[PDB]
Amino acid sequence: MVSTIGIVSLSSGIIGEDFVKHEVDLGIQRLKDLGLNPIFLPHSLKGLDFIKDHPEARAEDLIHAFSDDSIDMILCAIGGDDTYRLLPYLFENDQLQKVIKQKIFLGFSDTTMNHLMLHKLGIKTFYGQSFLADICELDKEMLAYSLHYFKELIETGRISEIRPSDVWYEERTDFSPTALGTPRVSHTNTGFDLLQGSAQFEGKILGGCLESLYDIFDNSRYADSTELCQKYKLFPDLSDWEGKILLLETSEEKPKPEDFKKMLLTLKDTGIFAVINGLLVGKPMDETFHDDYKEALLDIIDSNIPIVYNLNVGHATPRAIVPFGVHAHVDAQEQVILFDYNK
Ligand SMILES: Nc1ncnc2c1ncn2[C@@H]1O[C@H](COP(=O)(O)O)[C@@H](O)[C@H]1O
Repeated sequence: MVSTIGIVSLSSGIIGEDFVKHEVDLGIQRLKDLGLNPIFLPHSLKGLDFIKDHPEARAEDLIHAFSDDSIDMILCAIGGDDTYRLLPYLFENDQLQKVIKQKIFLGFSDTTMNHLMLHKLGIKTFYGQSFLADICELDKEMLAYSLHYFKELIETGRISEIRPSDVWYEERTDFSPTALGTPRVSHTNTGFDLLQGSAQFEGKILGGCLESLYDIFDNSRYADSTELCQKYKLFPDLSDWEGKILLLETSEEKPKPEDFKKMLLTLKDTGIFAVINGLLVGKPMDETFHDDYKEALLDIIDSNIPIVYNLNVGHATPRAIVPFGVHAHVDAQEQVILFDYNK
């Protein structure tokens, strides 16, 4: 299915920096070991400062990744917080539209913005893993659960189903060469947690990182985020959201409960909760504010919407891959999400 895999830095430029080189070289070797030919797009390794300063270079890399028929899959390096800045370089003169096609695209976090970009252009994408975060796992092997989904994707171009992991892991405090070959701290995973509504619900999934979506509507982080996202109509129409399942997950920022609440209400203000078929929420990173987020969801989300919490999707580890734009059936009782590529 996949032979050449192209690595893009569309958010932070970290993967080019000396201090992560040991991690990068490890992931490169793993991709090779999986039967892939990993290539870095021309600007992807230019480092933090260059990539921050040149969103146009990022856009160039993405356009090239889609345009180049030899590239079978696009893997995001890592998230960040400013990929919105690519919008004019992708959309002003239909630059991305001109080259766009159905090709595997995988990332999470700030990449949420890019997922919305690609959705706009009619592309089905894949949420929930990145090169640095998953492929460069510092233990001897990739996390088993994560690897299950990655290998499925590269072998079949699809994810058939998601089931909960048996365990979850803490985020590392040490990513230096010293950490090589050392294991993450493990916890028992208690599975999908049906907070409210029906245990069965269906629809195509779209969403990603709550913090990312919030910057569509709240210009605190970047003063022109809302302007750019409005100009380019990045947030889907409510007729588009109608009958979809929204995914939400929280980042390493670990918003305090009152800020989580403010984010959910800001989303509510879009009208999205009136039209969706259900809500999937990832386990918070490190389970930080796990209980508080649960309470906030129960307090705020419209009463008619089913909510499944504690998915192994997002910033906690290990990490499932979630197809976007593919009909899903969620069964909270049986603890499975099944995908139907024909629907
Ligand atoms: N050097 C690193 N190596 C591996 N994972 C990292 C590194 N830096 C950050 N992460 C993790 O990558 C995940 C996604 O980061 P981000 O895309 O920036 O939200 C988070 O859970 C981070 O803790």
